[PDB]
Amino acid sequence: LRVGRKFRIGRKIGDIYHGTNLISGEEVAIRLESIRSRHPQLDYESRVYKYLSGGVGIPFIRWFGREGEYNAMVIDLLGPSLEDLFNYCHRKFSFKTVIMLALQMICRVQYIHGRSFIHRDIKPDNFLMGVGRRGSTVHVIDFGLSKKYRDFNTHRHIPYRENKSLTGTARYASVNTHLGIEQSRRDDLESLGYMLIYFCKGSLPWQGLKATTKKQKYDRILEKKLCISVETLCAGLPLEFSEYMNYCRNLKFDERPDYLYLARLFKDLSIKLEYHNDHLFDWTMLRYTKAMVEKNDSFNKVKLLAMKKFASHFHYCKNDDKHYPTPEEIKQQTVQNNNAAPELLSAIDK
Ligand SMILES: Nc1ncnc2c1ncn2[C@@H]1O[C@H](COP(=O)(O)OP(=O)(O)O)[C@@H](O)[C@H]1O
Repeated sequence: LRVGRKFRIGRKIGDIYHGTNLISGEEVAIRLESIRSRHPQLDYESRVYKYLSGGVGIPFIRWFGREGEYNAMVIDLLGPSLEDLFNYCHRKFSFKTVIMLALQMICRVQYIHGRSFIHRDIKPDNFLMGVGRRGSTVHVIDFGLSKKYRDFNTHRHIPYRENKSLTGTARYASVNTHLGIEQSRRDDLESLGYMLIYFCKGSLPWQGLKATTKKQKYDRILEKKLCISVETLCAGLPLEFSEYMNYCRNLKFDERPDYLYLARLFKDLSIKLEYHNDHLFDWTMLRYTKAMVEKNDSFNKVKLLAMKKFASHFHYCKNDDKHYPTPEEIKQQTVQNNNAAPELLSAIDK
């Protein structure tokens, strides 16, 4: 079970495994693919990782190639995905966490696009926090569906094309992806927009649909994405979220996104909400509070204490809201958070 010269395959995670550099003892991750795969992808994915190497929050690939009857890829060991953490937090994130996530993910996408690639599978499962002290950094994974959208030298954009079949995940797919249009930079950013809204509101209104065929499900999703107003979609969110969505839906096919303009939506908002970009995420504070306590109902209790102790960090979308709340309206929740409630309030101060 040796890979390259110095890496040993350990337990499954997991065709991805824990691994170990035998010289240094560093824990890594190791992805295997059979050379009898009908649809090889790992060599392509390795090569994209390698071309993207050096960008912030891009997993660093340590080794890749053929080993025995496997293609193998040795890469940084990362932590939980955003979908895992979303579940850990019972499927809603605070505005602060979504903002801090948005700021990092926009930079990740900007970096990838600046290397002439589009990801094409932007979704919560494909962003992981680092392990340990790197838990503060959002990383991007799974480049198997990525694609070069312009020439490396001339920056000549790939041609406008129609009739493409949907790839990959319908829930976060852009409207133009549903319509069969060649994906480009705008579509990565639109998907990231659906994620942000999903994180804030707890769901997207086209989840849980059923149909008689694959195509019919996709089209029922498309109709909701097309026919729902941005106001309904973004109900209860500060205006920045609908402006982000409106911006992505208006980008032309070959158009260079103004990434700084989009980052400024969230950075300017963070300042108005009095959030420091301190990488203190919802899970970080929930996990910490539970640690102190232990010295679904149980979670609700931990959460109540966390939101009391960290009253100015935990502001949530109210899904009954029909309007976009102002920052002052959102910050009223700090007062409510401190107004909640003996031996437990004592332990929390401690
Ligand atoms: N570099 C990495 N370090 C640690 N875990 C990873 C890494 N890359 C992917 N994972 C995790 O390994 C698990 C198995 O991944 P995989 O089965 O390929 O994803 P999926 O089940 O969505 O197809 C996932 O939970 C994913 O978050």
